[PDB]
Amino acid sequence: MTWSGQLPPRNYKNPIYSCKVFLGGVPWDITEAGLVNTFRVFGSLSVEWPGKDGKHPRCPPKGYVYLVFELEKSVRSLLQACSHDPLSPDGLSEYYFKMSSRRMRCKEVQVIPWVLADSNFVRSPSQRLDPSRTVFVGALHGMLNAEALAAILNDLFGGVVYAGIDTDKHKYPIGSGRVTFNNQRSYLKAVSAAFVEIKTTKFTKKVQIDPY
Repeated sequence: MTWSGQLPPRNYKNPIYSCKVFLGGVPWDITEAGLVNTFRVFGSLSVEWPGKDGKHPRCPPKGYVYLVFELEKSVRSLLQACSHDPLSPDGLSEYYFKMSSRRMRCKEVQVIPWVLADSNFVRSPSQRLDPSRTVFVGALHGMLNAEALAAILNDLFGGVVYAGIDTDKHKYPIGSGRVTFNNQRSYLKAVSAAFVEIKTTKFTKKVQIDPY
């Protein structure tokens, strides 16, 4: 099946944070521990980039880095002590900050952290995960947040109780999950549909499903 009926995938509730944050905008930063010594001013912080076991730590990506630290307080602190804009970018939400000091160049960096609204959603918080009544989800959008996951799963059958995407320790998969139901209508219809398409004007995606 296919439609254009999506719910705004850019108007989520931003409750709290639960996984790492993606960062980029530093095409000249020689050492990522510099960014750590400018951000750890607010608390416990750490950093990760591929290749810290290489020939020197001055070999981080051409302009990218990832951050991992205190799951909640430091996360909201950075985002709420720097610059933010809602939907004025005219396409998505974004955060920005600036750690330059006319030492050689000056440019701002752009942040997008992992929110609990990217990990799961419920149609009823007063319910639970039912005994072995859940099917696998994959090949979905590289975010497929709780607004898009709630839109596709209520449109297909309206019989839902819980849905989410699986995470591991700081691997930021956002691409493999499961969905739980309290009705049978969702089990044989999700398996018979196996794939549906989003055909909006400036946003198009698909989500796949497999039996349990």
